Amino acid sequence: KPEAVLKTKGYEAAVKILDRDHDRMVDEIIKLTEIPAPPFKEAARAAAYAEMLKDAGLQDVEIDAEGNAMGVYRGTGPAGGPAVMIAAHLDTVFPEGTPIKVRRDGTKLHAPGIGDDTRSLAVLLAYARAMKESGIKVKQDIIFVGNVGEEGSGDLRGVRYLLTKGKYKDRVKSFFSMDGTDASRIVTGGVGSKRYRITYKGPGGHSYGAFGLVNPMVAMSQTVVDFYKIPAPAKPKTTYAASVTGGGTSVNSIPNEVYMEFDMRSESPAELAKVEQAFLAIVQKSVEGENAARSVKEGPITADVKMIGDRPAGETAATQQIVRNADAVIRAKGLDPRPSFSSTDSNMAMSLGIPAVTIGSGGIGARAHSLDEWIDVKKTKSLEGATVGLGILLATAGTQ
Amino acid sequence: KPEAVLKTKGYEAAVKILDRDHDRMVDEIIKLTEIPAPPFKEAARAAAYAEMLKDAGLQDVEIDAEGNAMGVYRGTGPAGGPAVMIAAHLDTVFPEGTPIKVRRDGTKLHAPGIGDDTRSLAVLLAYARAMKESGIKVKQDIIFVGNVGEEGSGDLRGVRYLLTKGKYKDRVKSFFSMDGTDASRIVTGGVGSKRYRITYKGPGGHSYGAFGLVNPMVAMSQTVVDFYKIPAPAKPKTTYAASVTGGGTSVNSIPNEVYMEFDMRSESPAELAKVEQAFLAIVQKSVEGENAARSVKEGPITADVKMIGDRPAGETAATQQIVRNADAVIRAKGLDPRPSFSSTDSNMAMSLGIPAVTIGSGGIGARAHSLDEWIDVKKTKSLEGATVGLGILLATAGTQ
Ligand SMILES: [Zn+2]
Ligand SMILES: [Zn+2]
Ligand SMILES: [Zn+2]
Ligand SMILES: [Zn+2]
Ligand SMILES: [Zn+2]
Ligand SMILES: [Zn+2]
Ligand SMILES: [Zn+2]
Ligand SMILES: [Zn+2]
Ligand SMILES: [Zn+2]
Ligand SMILES: [Zn+2]
Ligand SMILES: [Zn+2]
Ligand SMILES: [Zn+2]
Ligand SMILES: [Zn+2]
Ligand SMILES: [Zn+2]
Ligand SMILES: [Zn+2]
Ligand SMILES: [Zn+2]
Ligand SMILES: [Zn+2]
Ligand SMILES: [Zn+2]
Ligand SMILES: [Zn+2]
Ligand SMILES: [Zn+2]
Ligand SMILES: [Zn+2]
Ligand SMILES: [Zn+2]
Ligand SMILES: [Zn+2]
Ligand SMILES: [Zn+2]
Ligand SMILES: [Zn+2]
Ligand SMILES: [Zn+2]
Ligand SMILES: [Zn+2]
Ligand SMILES: [Zn+2]
Repeated sequence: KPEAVLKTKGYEAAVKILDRDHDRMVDEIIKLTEIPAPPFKEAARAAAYAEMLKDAGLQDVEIDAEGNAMGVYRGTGPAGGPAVMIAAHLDTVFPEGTPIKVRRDGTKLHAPGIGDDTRSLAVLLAYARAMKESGIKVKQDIIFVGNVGEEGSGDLRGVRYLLTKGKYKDRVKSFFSMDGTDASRIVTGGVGSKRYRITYKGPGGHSYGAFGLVNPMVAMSQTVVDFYKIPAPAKPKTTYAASVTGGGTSVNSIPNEVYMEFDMRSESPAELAKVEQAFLAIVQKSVEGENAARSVKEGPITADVKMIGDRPAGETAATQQIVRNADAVIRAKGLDPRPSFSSTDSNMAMSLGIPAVTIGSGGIGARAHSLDEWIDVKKTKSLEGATVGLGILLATAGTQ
Repeated sequence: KPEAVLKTKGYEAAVKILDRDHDRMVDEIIKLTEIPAPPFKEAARAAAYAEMLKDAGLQDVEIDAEGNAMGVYRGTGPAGGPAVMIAAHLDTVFPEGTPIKVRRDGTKLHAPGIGDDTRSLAVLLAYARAMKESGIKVKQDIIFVGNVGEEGSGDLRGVRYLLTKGKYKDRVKSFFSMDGTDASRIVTGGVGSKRYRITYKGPGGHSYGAFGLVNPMVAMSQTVVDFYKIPAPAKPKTTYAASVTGGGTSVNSIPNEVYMEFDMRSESPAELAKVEQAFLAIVQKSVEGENAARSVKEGPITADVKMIGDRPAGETAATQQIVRNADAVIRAKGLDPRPSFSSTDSNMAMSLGIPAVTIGSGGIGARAHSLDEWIDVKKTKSLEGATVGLGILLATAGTQ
């Protein structure tokens, strides 16, 4: 049984070290938070995190070609065998120039990205330190990762490299992402994203003299009209939107270039592919329809299909052992397990058939993805919450 | 017969002064061209033109409340009786900051706005001077006008004030506009313009979480689609266009404000009114359709109808004496009169039932409304062309 790892002497010893060095964990949250990591600019924080991973006594600490920082907690099994990966992303949503200095408010700490996801970075370091000092022996290797590109336009570039090209691509059989502070969350589902900018081009000309020629504005408008007739099931939740538009010079001219940006989301990879294929077909039919309705004698309407966002959809079945481990540990810790869909790093592992769950770092936090982000490092709740992820991790890797 | 004015000694004497002082006319083209008059910024050129109007010996030289500069060549009839107005607009299409210095190329002069319409301003000054010095007596008063707001967003604000609010609005029974250099043109028809920016507003929200709410992008798109199914007769030529669009923040959000700009033009005021009314109904129907298809629980879609352009349509019958005068004189000068529709200052007078024709200043010019604009002030062709407008003007006012 998974929750039995909570009654092992190794875990209880490791929790005492988390208790003893909780003051160190908070210092490392502040140190890493004040190293800003905007999207595609995580190199500075990755270097600092890499130093802290080897400071925790991990093996083979390195930074891969993508920018992820890794460390190995070697298990008792054969080298190169099945392993557990647990990651917390280095990047934040805040762009370069955002002033990040931690502000203390009694037991609260205010700083952009302090809970998403910098706290999880330090909680993983505390896991590695406490496990090694207490002499915990795991059956499978554990790869502690500070990955890049989880937020915004990063589009999971970090976990994609780890799981399709990196050293551990063939060894990760259980993937964890520690994202957020809610230690009762169990993200078992991944909401996918497909986003395009369609640029419609045409010959142009005078609105009066060249009237009758094809107008790319109409083909774009016709796209939106058919777009919002695509069936979207309530469950699995499937959504879409026409969100950004632009183009044209003046009312004196027929436009020669206009653009519309589209959003498509779904909990189901099958439903997301249905919408994407219908959207791409609607784009083609809308261009053909405009070239039939008006004159192409000066050149036809053309459409440039550019993908501007891609995140896979997926799910870990509730019967998978990794979910049963997370459910059992969270129950035994007195919390209510919250299985949910979301858009996290685990989306990548789910799309590859790898059992994956996204978990929380513990304690209290709020106002993520905003400048008012803050966490509560009150020891009783911050420590007890941080002990949850360790139990899930040790139950999954297996202890001896 | 109208062309008989060309054989009167007053006209023949006045033409010799135009010949003698053609070197002065060219200097005034250059001087006035280098005084930039962007739309709504004609005050500097209007002040200089007013000074040149009194230099020609005209009466009651003043600048009205709209900014037009006018002067009166008093006729032999009773004061306050029917009068002839001849105007050349001060403004050009080139915005403030456009470097305007005349560049000589033999007999060519290169400068933005030099032929449209600065040359016509100087040609009118030369008419008044040559008429006064040769002692020509006209039966009707002639109001020489340097009017404002003929190009772009001016929307005929100058002639609109002159003929609906100014001192002479009830005395002008024949209107001329000298616009362009083609002395064989006879603009007897006015193409009307109706232009709107429709701003669609909505509640907005997250594209995923708030999916199902109304989207103003869809109402706008549906408007454009039905817009291009409006019947547009080939003759009288009626056109429309969806030309400018914008709005939206990111693919993560349902837009809360988008806009589309529409163009509608016709040679017929009735056909233009049909399209405008059908357009306004399509806008409303599209808002009602979008508020029925999706949820208004956060607020409905609304549409702000803002007119951004208005120019009336009209026509001067070819049987009108003002057209017979222009046709006969242009023939007698060895040219083929080319009657045409266009969008000039005469649109206003046609709209008010005033006989109106737009004529040219003579000579050679090209590349109007562009930075490569130039004219050829080669005396033989520039003088003979400038004599055409004088003949039309004197035949219409009547000489004694
Ligand atoms: Zn015990
Ligand atoms: Zn301590
Ligand atoms: Zn300290
Ligand atoms: Zn260190
Ligand atoms: Zn890359
Ligand atoms: Zn930089
Ligand atoms: Zn985040
Ligand atoms: Zn995060
Ligand atoms: Zn044209
Ligand atoms: Zn505009
Ligand atoms: Zn062509
Ligand atoms: Zn994305
Ligand atoms: Zn559960
Ligand atoms: Zn429950
Ligand atoms: Zn409970
Ligand atoms: Zn000189
Ligand atoms: Zn002067
Ligand atoms: Zn005004
Ligand atoms: Zn200024
Ligand atoms: Zn003009
Ligand atoms: Zn013009
Ligand atoms: Zn939301
Ligand atoms: Zn026609
Ligand atoms: Zn965008
Ligand atoms: Zn509300
Ligand atoms: Zn206009
Ligand atoms: Zn107007
Ligand atoms: Zn007609």
